[PDB]
Amino acid sequence: EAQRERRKRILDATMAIASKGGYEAVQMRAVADRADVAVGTLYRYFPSKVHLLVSALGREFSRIDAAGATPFQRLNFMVGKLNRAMQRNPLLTEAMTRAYVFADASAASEVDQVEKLIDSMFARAMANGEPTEDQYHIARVISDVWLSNLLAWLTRRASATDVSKRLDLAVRLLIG
Amino acid sequence: SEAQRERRKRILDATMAIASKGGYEAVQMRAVADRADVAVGTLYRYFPSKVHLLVSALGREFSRIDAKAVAGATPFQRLNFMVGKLNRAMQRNPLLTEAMTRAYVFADASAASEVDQVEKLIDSMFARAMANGEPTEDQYHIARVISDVWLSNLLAWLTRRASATDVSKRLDLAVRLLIGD
Repeated sequence: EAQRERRKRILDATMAIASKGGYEAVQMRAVADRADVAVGTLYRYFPSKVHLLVSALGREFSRIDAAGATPFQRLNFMVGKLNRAMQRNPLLTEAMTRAYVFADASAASEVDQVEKLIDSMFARAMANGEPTEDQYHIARVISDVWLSNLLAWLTRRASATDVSKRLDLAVRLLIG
Repeated sequence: SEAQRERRKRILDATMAIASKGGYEAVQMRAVADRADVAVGTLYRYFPSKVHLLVSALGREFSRIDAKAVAGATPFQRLNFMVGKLNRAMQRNPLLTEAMTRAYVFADASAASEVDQVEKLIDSMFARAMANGEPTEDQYHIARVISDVWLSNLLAWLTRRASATDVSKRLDLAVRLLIGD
């Protein structure tokens, strides 16, 4: 109940800083200072800003975790919520997307944890009860369309609304 | 001119060779101009960056493939065959895949045109293969979804969070989920 408080303050600081100044504002020194932790402690829990941002994203997803007749409607509702959230936080989205661009093997765990989460959130959105294999697969496809189009967005070759459009199109092609 | 097409051809040939042999890092303007036997300035003129070079070369590749028979009986089979071939080519050339992947991740606004152009080529290929002729709008959309799956999983592979095998499997999965028959 003490390491939990530390992790809490740390991911809090991470989220606030990323929200206020984007990826470039997320420095280990800055986060450590804002979270009132030893820098070494921060590095001991999160070896980089990628780990920080991805863990933060994960926590936010698990918190979002805690509406429709057909799987199409329920999933479109889920995608709609997350999409609204994305558009409501441009700089945070920049931070997360950049984090996923720079995420390598060293962040594997932290990334996997997010996958399992968001995929589950999609799968369980589609399924009445335990989700099927195909529904998990569909979730992963959704996430991939999301990430690719976010890659276009980050480099200013597409807008957030373009991302939204592509996602809706994908949902419809998959389970429409 | 006619010499224009020749210059461009040698340039993209050099791009392909260098990228395939030494990956993204190897593709430097002076090296390409050197191997292609052109002036650095004319290179910079026709292709402003290594992103332009790589994306343009990929475009030409898909143009050639589209140019040059037992074919699939369904959209699913034809697209599965297509993706299959491209996938084997991908596994046979990890460094070329690395160069192209980095090219598309690092592609910015100043290349936004070229990207889109090649985006139209690739997709069209897929779409036409699905239709075995004039594609529907939805088949173009499916082409784009396939490309997105490809790019994301290549982003995973690039950063050693996934294998080439995983990329291939994800593509097969996407194909079946989208037009399985």
